[PDB]
Amino acid sequence: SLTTIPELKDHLRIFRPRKLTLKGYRQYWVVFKDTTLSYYKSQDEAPGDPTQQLNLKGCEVVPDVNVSGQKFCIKLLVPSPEGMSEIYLRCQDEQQYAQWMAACRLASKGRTMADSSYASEVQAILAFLSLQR
Repeated sequence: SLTTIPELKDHLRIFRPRKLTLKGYRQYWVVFKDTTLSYYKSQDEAPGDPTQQLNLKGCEVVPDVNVSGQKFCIKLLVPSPEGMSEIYLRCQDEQQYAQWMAACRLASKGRTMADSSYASEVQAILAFLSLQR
């Protein structure tokens, strides 16, 4: 009948290396559903004007972490028919990094946030971060 699917929605800071127009980290409104990440400039522009969307299934997920430096970065390496796209996500705190990273790591494997091991994945990441500090 009625079902409910989990999503992530928040503002993240994003950098795109190989976009040959100059642009560093911008705060965008970013939404994660199923195994696809979509980022937008503004909330009003959600959901049907995607500045960028990408299916993370099959991609490389590179953690880029320095807890003492308040660096919570996720590097997504997405293959394409014309080479690799890179998408760098910077989160605001440890909780946000844990949710967003758990989601990216599962999605890379084709598993969604509905998979029963997503919660233990978040909590596992939080533990990781908390013990480094």
